[PDB]
Amino acid sequence: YIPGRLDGKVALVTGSGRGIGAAVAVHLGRLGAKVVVNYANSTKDAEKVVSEIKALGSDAIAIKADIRQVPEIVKLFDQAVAHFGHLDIAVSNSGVVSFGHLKDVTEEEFDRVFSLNTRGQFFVAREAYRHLTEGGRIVLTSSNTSKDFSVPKHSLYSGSKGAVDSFVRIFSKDCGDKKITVNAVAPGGTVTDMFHEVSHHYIPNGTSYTAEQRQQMAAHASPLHRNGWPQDVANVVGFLVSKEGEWVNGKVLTLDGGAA
Amino acid sequence: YIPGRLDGKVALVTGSGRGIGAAVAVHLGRLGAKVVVNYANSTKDAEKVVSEIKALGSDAIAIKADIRQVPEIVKLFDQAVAHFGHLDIAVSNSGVVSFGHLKDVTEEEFDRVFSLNTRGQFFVAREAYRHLTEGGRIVLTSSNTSKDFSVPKHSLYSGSKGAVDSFVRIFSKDCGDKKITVNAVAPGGTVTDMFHEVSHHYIPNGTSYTAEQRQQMAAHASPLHRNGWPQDVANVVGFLVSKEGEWVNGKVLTLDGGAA
Ligand SMILES: NC(=O)c1ccc[n+]([C@@H]2O[C@H](COP(=O)([O-])OP(=O)(O)OC[C@H]3O[C@@H](n4cnc5c(N)ncnc54)[C@H](OP(=O)(O)O)[C@@H]3O)[C@@H](O)[C@H]2O)c1
Ligand SMILES: NC(=O)c1ccc[n+]([C@@H]2O[C@H](COP(=O)([O-])OP(=O)(O)OC[C@H]3O[C@@H](n4cnc5c(N)ncnc54)[C@H](OP(=O)(O)O)[C@@H]3O)[C@@H](O)[C@H]2O)c1
Ligand SMILES: COc1ccc(-c2coc3cc(O)cc(O)c3c2=O)cc1
Repeated sequence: YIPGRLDGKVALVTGSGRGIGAAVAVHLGRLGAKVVVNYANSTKDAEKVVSEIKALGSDAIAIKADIRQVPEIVKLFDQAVAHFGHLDIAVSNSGVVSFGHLKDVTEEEFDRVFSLNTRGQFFVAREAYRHLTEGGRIVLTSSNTSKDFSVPKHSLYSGSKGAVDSFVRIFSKDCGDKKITVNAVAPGGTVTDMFHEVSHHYIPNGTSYTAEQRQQMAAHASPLHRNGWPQDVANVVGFLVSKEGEWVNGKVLTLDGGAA
Repeated sequence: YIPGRLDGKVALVTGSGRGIGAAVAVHLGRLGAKVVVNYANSTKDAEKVVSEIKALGSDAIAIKADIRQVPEIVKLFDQAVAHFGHLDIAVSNSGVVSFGHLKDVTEEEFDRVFSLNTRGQFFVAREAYRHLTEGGRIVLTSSNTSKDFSVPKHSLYSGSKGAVDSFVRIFSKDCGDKKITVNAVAPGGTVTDMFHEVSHHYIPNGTSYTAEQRQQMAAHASPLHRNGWPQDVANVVGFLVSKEGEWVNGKVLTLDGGAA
């Protein structure tokens, strides 16, 4: 055994075809875990991630499942265990972002966002608890905008992740009976496809800057003067899911390089 | 004009036929507001509340609306404005509680709880913003279990109110363009019908104590050694919705008499 490694473990990451999830998946593989790479649409990207994990000497499988559909979450987990024999680690990463003034937010947009970000994560947790081996690990994904950062026209998304913060604290109580720790990571601005979607909203007068300028401005929000990257969130998930992270339990870690 | 009074104002309180909502509705009336008393099932109780408000010298109307149905929330607000001419204050109070180990929580139970506690409150807020006169007030209801108090088998409910905490902080940013302040009250154990239903969950071995005993035990959770009552939440809402509460905005006030 080595410090922080996952040799012999099997992990699952929702939405790990791209963005943060892809970096988490590859990293769990680098740490020695076998990985189930879940996607909803990005087949080609999911297979690239699988390949990278095989190339670095571990094993992986890509499995399609729409995390909005609870029956597909059940199946995703059954297929994980059926393929690899057992499951130790579940990272719930899938999410979508949204912007709109309260006055213009519709039923459909609420549902679109909450069905995945909150409901879906909740039942990923539930299936994780049911399928995980004792001593396992569950990590959900929140956001710095849930508590630490207040952005106009961001009420729906901020709320969707605020529920996750509460979930994980209480999940830890229930999941303790199988000695499974439960946490969430709350990234700030992390450079991915979602980053471009939201960067002009997160920055003061964002519409009147270029995408390159916005990224630089978001970099200066951290006192380390750099952007957050998927590897940064990966690094932290990897510690949380390791033996050594056990005493971090029921907590939400904000990962914004000190922006808050 | 007296400091802290609501003379000339019109307030609406969801689920004010009984429990905390009823105490809020009567108290807003006592402060001089005309009150729209919303209910979903408690017709008889809603009319008692209306009567109390008339008897203390103000005016009120009972309006049925299922806060789970966004179209009924729209209609509730239209009927409010149609009856009284305008609307200044909206208190979102309706909610249901739930208990269950993560592993056993179903889709239907998630939906039952979130549709009212989170989704419904969201769209009450939305319709409140659209209908409210400038300088108005919105107050949602969270819970001490959202952040401050951690109870096993309470993940669903705690999350449902954790989203509300986030909502109100961002709602304040959007609602500022009509100078509407937005807050939430997060009660702890407050003696109502919901209290008695579920007090045995909040206490180790609760099933083997009397309802009386359970209430006394909840009393001792506060260092004031008494239970929280509906009037206590009413007292605070009444301050928040007044002129003098304006500078409290985007905040969640935990009302547990110092238990936390
Ligand atoms: N990026 C940021 O700056 C940032 C900041 C705060 C929080 N977050 C949170 O971090 C998480 C990852 O974000 P990201 O930056 O990786 O976003 P991204 O670049 O948009 O990628 C989002 C991921 O979600 C997956 N997904 C979308 N709908 C899905 C569904 N129905 N079922 C299963 N998976 C689905 C996508 O895969 P498909 O292509 O297969 O749909 C994709 O892998 C999200 O939960 C987000 O809320 C991100
Ligand atoms: N008591 C506590 O210790 C406590 C603690 C934390 C938070 N809270 C929160 O405080 C609020 C009220 O608590 P409570 O103790 O008064 O509960 P309660 O005694 O059960 O009262 C609930 C109220 O909500 C209404 N309601 C239920 N379903 C509804 C629907 N579909 N549409 C509209 N209204 C509906 C009920 O009206 P009908 O009878 O007409 O349905 C009733 O007036 C809730 O938001 C709750 O989460 C209470
Ligand atoms: C002696 O310790 C305790 C601690 C907590 C309670 C308690 C009991 O019932 C409740 C019912 C509610 O609806 C909401 C609550 O918030 C509580 C409590 O907080 C009762 C006794």
